Amino acid sequence: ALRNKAFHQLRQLFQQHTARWQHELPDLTKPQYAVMRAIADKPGIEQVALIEAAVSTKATLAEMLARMENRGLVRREHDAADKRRRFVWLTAEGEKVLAAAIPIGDSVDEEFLGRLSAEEQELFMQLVRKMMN
Amino acid sequence: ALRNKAFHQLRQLFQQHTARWQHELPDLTKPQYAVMRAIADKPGIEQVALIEAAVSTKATLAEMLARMENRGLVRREHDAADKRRRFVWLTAEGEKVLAAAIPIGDSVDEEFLGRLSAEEQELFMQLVRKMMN
Repeated sequence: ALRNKAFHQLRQLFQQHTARWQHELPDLTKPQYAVMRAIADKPGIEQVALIEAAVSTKATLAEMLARMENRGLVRREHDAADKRRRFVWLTAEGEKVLAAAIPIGDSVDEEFLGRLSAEEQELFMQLVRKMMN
Repeated sequence: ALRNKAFHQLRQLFQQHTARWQHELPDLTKPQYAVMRAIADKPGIEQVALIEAAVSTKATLAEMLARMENRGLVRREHDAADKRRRFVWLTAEGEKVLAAAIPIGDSVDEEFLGRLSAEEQELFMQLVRKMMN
């Protein structure tokens, strides 16, 4: 049975959280939200540096930022030397969207993390880290 | 930092496993592979019943099975009463593709699960289950 595979059950949890995220924030996906968190944490960050926050490829991040910039969420400036390298900022409207979404995303995470104690949450984090490093 | 969010790090692990899965099996995604496992486990299963294995909506499963059936992987039969309700079987070619992919997917899972002991793997499974039930 697929219920006995750890990574199948992982996709069940990931899609349950994504479905709840899409219901509460239909206009801000998790990769879009995480990218905005990184821009607000480091204004003027290099566009390529947002790959880690996006957990995506260069093309997916380029398409994501182009749509975000078209929706008035982010603004970008090019390098005078290499006009392909870009620096990303949050627009004033983008900071309002991000500020309103942070408690919504936290409560969506709390719907699942709340079923775990503090020790179980930190232990879930350590298990996921060991599987990647 | 996003590295301190449990569900962001969960997406990092899920995309790392997906990227490795796409490199080893570029023509069989995880939702396609899991659906084929369910069909081989229950030949003639109802199409709607494959939603749990697909971890998707009805439209995503309908599009997935239509592409799979077009590629000669599955075959379908309709209900004489309600021709929209369908039963799914694996074609002879589909069983060859599934048999060859099972050890490939297992080794992809082992690339990450191998970093954990047996107790840590079962404990990762229990933590994910408690977050959903």
